[PDB]
Amino acid sequence: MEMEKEFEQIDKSGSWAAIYQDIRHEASDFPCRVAKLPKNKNRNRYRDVSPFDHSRIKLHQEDNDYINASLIKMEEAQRSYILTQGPLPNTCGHFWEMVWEQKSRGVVMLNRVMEKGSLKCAQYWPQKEEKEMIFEDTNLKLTLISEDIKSYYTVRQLELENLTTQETREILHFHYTTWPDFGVPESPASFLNFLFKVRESGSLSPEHGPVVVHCSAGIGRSGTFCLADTCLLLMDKRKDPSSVDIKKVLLEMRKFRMGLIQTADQLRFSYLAVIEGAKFIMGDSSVQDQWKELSHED
Ligand SMILES: CCc1cc(C)nn1-c1ccc(N)cc1
Repeated sequence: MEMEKEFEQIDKSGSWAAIYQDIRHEASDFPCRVAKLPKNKNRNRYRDVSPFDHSRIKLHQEDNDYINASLIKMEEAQRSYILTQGPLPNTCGHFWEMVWEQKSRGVVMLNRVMEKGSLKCAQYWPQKEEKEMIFEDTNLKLTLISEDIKSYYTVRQLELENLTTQETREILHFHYTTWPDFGVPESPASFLNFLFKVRESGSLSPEHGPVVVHCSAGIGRSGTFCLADTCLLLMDKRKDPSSVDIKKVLLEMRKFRMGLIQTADQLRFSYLAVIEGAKFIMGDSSVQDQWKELSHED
């Protein structure tokens, strides 16, 4: 059964919430004892979003190795991702330490620093070339080299320098800037064009460490990115769009980080993204359309 026919049935029955709640009941639960240590309270944005001990990323420092970040290892798809919360004002150094140590080439950001009048993450990268950031706690310097601001996303080139060695590396920052404040995008076209730009950059290739993906909590919008990417990889590897079950893939990813996909709307969106991405790859350009009637509803 094509995913598209499954989607039509779920939409007809209105059963997105039911299917989502079934995934939540079936999801793994593993300990997160390190995350819950008192000394780590100020390293977590939310008390109920924690990395599992088995898959947490460890910082390579002796002081405190903890960061709210998880390694998602998709063995059949042969890709890995690090899912993390948006950095806090006191964890921006830790975030770039992670990027350095894990050898990541790309960072993928799916939120705005400010949304609905609230701080969703710290301003952890420089906005101006001439005003570089120094993270004194982890001995890193970060400079903005260039940016390309497009309608639905921005791509930045950053230089990250290890001040202990003076080694430098180029990091690509892929920033999806147009996720709505409420709900999900009506069409996945722009999010798929984003995804494909990330892939085109080389950042997801096996010569690099895992891409770092975040939103505010690092489970909801972040989960949609990783889920859509891996489902598309599996469709290509099995040479059968129809053998991939997105609910099974999501449950597999939830072995590595709790909570991935946080609403029924996000689950529907991830399905739409994978369907429309597969259709685009197979020759359908119309799924990039977002033609709308003339309206002035605002
Ligand atoms: C050999 C490639 C492989 C297998 C698995 C499970 N992950 N990766 C991988 C792929 C790409 C990146 N950027 C990082 C890691």
